[PDB]
Amino acid sequence: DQEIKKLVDQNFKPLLEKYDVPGMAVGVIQNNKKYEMYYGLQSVQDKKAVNSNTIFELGSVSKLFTATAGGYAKNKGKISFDDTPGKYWKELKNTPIDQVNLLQLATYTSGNLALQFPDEVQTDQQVLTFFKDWKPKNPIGEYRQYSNPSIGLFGKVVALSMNKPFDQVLEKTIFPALGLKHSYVNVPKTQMQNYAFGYNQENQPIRVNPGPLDAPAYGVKSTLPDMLSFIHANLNPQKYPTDIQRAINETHQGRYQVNTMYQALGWEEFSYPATLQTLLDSNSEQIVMKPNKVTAISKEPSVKMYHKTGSTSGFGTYVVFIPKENIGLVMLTNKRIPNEERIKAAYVVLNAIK
Ligand SMILES: *[B@]([O])([C]N1[C]=C(C2=[C]S[C]=[C]2)N=N1)OP([O])([O])=O
Repeated sequence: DQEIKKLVDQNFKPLLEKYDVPGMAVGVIQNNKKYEMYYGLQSVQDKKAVNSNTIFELGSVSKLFTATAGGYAKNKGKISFDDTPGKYWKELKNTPIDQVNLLQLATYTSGNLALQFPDEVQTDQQVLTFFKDWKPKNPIGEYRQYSNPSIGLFGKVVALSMNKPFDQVLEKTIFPALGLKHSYVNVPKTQMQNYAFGYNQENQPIRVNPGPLDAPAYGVKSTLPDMLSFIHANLNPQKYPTDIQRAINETHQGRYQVNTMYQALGWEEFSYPATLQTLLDSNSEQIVMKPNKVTAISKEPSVKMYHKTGSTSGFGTYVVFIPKENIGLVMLTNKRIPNEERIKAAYVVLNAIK
């Protein structure tokens, strides 16, 4: 038990000197006990320490909240995953994108959506026009290409289905249901002093810029204690209201496989125990940047683990949990470090406990 601080100090702390990272928060949850380790500074210029109030940008870990919101809407009957976006976004009815179902948008298999929108797309009108003018390339449902606009559109449709803007879906419904007290799409005036600076590869202070459908794709900010509560909810959904319990369980169901990686809703899913290289290969150039033909799930793993990475220009995130061991880990940094280093450090810590 005294083990956990020592393991995090051994495996995470050296990454600060190695990549010149100003600040880091590492959390472990084991048998419903939380451990919070804080290193360095939230702000270099203000000499302000990382602490339990420090707000970090989650980047792509935001996609897990979008997935949870989708699972909540589905199990309340507001949407079906067999529906197409035109059923909710009326101006997309009978357009080519209206042949793609909500699951295919959520799990990046439209067959023609890249990582980013084109830089030129900024306004609400430019976003609509982009989806109106969309045409298929690969057969729909057959090719995974990891995509912000794909899950972004899924998020916008989930919001329309609940008759609230996406920011209010998370801040008024999903975050309260999960018992999160300091998680935001928009950080309010009263919390700006707790919002860390991110640092770019020149160690210049930076925060995420507004972008098209940013909120559902990479737009959430949170604290270490909130993210440990979120991992707690994913490990122990029974303790939570029926609505959010079903939502969470919906995010754990694998939909297809790309070799050893199973794509669930937001979460990446693996057979446990997974080899280090299985976890590293999940975020290789091949999987993250290029199209990959999917297979149906053949081996449905009895014992599963889940992870997700997140990056903004100034922040790095990693979350992993293993239901069978009742254990999980959160890493938040205010400078990006390679995905490899995040996954490897978490692997050694979680394999040395129990
Ligand atoms: B998500 O946050 C996807 N992602 C990364 C970026 C980016 C990093 S630096 C400039 C832009 N934009 N969207 O993280 P990932 O799944 O790649 O870990």
